[PDB]
Amino acid sequence: LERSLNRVHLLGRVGQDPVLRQVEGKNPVTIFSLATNEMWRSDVSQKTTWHRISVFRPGLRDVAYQYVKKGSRIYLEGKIDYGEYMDKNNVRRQATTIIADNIIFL
Amino acid sequence: LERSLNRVHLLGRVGQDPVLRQVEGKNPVTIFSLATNEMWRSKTTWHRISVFRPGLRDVAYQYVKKGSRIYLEGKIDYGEYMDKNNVRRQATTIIADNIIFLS
Amino acid sequence: LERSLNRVHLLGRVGQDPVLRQVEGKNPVTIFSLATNEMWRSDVSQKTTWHRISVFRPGLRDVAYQYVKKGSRIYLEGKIDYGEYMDKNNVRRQATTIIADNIIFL
Amino acid sequence: LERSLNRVHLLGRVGQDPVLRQVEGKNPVTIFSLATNEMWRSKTTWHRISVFRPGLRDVAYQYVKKGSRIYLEGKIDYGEYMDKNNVRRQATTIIADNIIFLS
Repeated sequence: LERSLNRVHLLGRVGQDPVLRQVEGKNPVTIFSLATNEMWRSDVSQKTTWHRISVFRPGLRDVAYQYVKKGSRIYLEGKIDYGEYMDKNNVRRQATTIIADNIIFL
Repeated sequence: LERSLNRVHLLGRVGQDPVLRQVEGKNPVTIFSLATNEMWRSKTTWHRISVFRPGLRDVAYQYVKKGSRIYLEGKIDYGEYMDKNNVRRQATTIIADNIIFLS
Repeated sequence: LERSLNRVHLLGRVGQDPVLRQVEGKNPVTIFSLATNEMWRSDVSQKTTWHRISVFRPGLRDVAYQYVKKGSRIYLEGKIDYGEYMDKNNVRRQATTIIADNIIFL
Repeated sequence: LERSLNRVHLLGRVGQDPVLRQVEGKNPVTIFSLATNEMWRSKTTWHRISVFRPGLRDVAYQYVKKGSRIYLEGKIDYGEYMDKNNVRRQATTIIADNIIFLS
């Protein structure tokens, strides 16, 4: 009955060296953060936004983990997943971009 | 200086009828939610949208109604704030483009 | 050694009812055209561009062929293929967007 | 009025060192070609880019050099003209965004 789209194109510099996350015994992730900048025209006034990148999928997890280093420019595509975790009845965010593709610019 | 990309493309159903909010003293924003959802072989994602753009916010107030199918493009903002010495997120996609599927 | 990208996101109204192209005995295509508009800010002055859409792939060819009608709003993704055909030694264009995906907005 | 999308995203190697051209009497454009290519299991596509934008064209003249890897976004223009009572195409992607991969 219906298709939706949740797509994110991000191109920026990696802020830190990636961490292989294997807490307790769940399905593993490669976590890194990407820096995106933004100058405002309303004038050269800027801002820098930090994206928590998560790499699920057996293909890209390992390749992201060994080759992505701090300072690398990366292009990627993924989907916005808000990390909706409960606390005391209600909920709050732990948002990630979950990667489907990275092109390394080198 | 170093060029970046921060683009989200969304297409889904509007979940709520838009609310006119105002950041700080004066800064007009229209806010709604949009559902997108994806299916596995054994999840609805709700996104808050902020249309701060001088004219796009007016149009989206006038014409975005709950359950509408919309296409939009924007940039992600994690909206980090301290509720009480504790970092939190108020993540929003600030919409720049917006193609409305109705008449 | 290297990845490139040739991607096109087009959202617009279909100009004519699609034609199943099977000239002589080649691999079949579903051809339709999409209308994209463009207002210029430099002021409400407009322009309308016509895209020759081509649908290869056994999945989408038939589905594009039966369901896409004149006047339908369609969203699609494809790649720019210039129809480089020779004449008398040199070459000229017959450009198509070759579709990989259509979302019908209904 | 009816909103549309006409967006191309390209990433490839620049094939030629940019030429400063001028449409009609006065309208500055920088033009280069970009190769993208895709591989089948048994093709280079050459695109002409026009940067007409007041400042982006200057930057791209200064800094686009042959063989550079570039990322760009633009809108397709089929450039239809009559050479002699016969319709022809001069297809170009008019670039709006342009993220340069060098220093």
